[PDB]
Amino acid sequence: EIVDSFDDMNLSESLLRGIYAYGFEKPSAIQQRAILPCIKGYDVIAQAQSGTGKTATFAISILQQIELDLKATQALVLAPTRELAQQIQKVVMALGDYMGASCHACIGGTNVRAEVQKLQMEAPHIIVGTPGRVFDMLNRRYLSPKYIKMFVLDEADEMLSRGFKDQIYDIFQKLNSNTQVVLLSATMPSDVLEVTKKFMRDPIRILVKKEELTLEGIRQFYINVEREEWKLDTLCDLYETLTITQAVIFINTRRKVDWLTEKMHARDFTVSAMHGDMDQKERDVIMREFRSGSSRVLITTDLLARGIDVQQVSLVINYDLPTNRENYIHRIGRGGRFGRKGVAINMVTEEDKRTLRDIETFYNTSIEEMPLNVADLI
RNA sequence: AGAGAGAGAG
Ligand SMILES: COc1ccc([C@@]23Oc4cc(OC)cc(OC)c4[C@]2(O)[C@H](O)[C@H](C(=O)N(C)C)[C@H]3c2ccccc2)cc1
Ligand SMILES: Nc1ncnc2c1ncn2[C@@H]1O[C@H](COP(=O)(O)OP(=O)(O)NP(=O)(O)O)[C@@H](O)[C@H]1O
Ligand SMILES: [Mg+2]
Repeated sequence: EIVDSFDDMNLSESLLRGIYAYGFEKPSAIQQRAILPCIKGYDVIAQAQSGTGKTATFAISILQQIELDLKATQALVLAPTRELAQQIQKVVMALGDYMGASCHACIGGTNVRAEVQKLQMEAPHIIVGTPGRVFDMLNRRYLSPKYIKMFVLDEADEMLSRGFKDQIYDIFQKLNSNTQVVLLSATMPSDVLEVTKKFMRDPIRILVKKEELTLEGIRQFYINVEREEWKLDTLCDLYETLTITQAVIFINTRRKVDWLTEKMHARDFTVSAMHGDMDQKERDVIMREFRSGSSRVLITTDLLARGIDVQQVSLVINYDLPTNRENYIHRIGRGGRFGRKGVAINMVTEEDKRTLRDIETFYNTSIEEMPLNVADLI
């Protein structure tokens, strides 16, 4: 079961070289548990707390299985958003730096002609993509399922949700029967675990009790606002705390992201906005500026709730409380990456603290009123 | 279911 060193995982020498060149020294808890079953070829359901290294868990496993002399697509990774798929593609490339493995990002919003040209020239070893564009390229037969032996759903419970399950099933239908299936997520509700019985062969389940999901290093607070109409002034009062670090402010609708961004611009606050109705070129610019520290404060929808890794984020503001319990863990998990200290602030009206209490009891976690000392916890 | 949030091309 447990293996506490990358040197003890029978990895290729050049793969191990890429891990160490990337900055990793010891495998995290989930890497100690899940990499070997995945490399062995078992179907695996791998759950672990936010920010504990689930990407490299499947990235290392995929890279170790690739036949580099076989110029065909051998592994397919799906993610719910374009920004996450792009982030994963970069991690795979960095860990495979000394291997000569090809990994291509297959996502909506990018130039179709250029991608078709590339795919027809050479079949990448690894595809990381979003379901729409991947299915499109399968349908056009510019991607071939012929040699795909590994199929990974990151954020798997979102990939099996109401809007994604049919998309995943249409892709799975084009895959060979013997394809290995690996699922990863911070959250794995029992209804999701049930449906995995339809397409996974007695998988290895590496699970986490929901009452043990919250990270000790992320202090959760609430701010009484009483009325929705005072949230704007409360956020502006927090601004100089938001900019100590980098902060993400979560909003439940695209429309309100635009509303809040303009209100804060009108008061001369420097903030960036992010949601799915922006052009992909706009989305890429905003994400790049945030990753580089050029912009410190991001107002966004749940587009960025899952998987996005920006080490410098240590503050998450739930301006709107999430209507999905599982989504709460993902949102606050944008801070406190890989053991770092983080803070989550929930802005709660009267009608809201009913929801906050349900969150508290779901995760067996206590969310106290925000202290005046909070700028020092950043 | 739907809404919300995402998720091909044109
Ligand atoms: C012929 O090749 C196709 C390729 C993709 C699609 C789609 O991909 C997207 C992606 C989207 O990002 C904005 C929007 C969208 O529609 C608004 C679509 C779709 O057209 C539509 O929603 C499809 C869907 O889920 N249906 C029918 C219940 C979806 C889909 C994705 C993956 C696998 C199957 C289907 C449709 C056809
Ligand atoms: N073994 C490791 N040693 C050091 N840093 C690591 C290691 N594994 C992962 N990390 C870093 O930890 C951060 C979080 O990794 P990531 O793969 O995004 O976690 P995650 O479990 O997928 N988070 P999430 O999807 O939001 O639940 C990244 O900055 C990684 O580079
Ligand atoms: Mg992740």
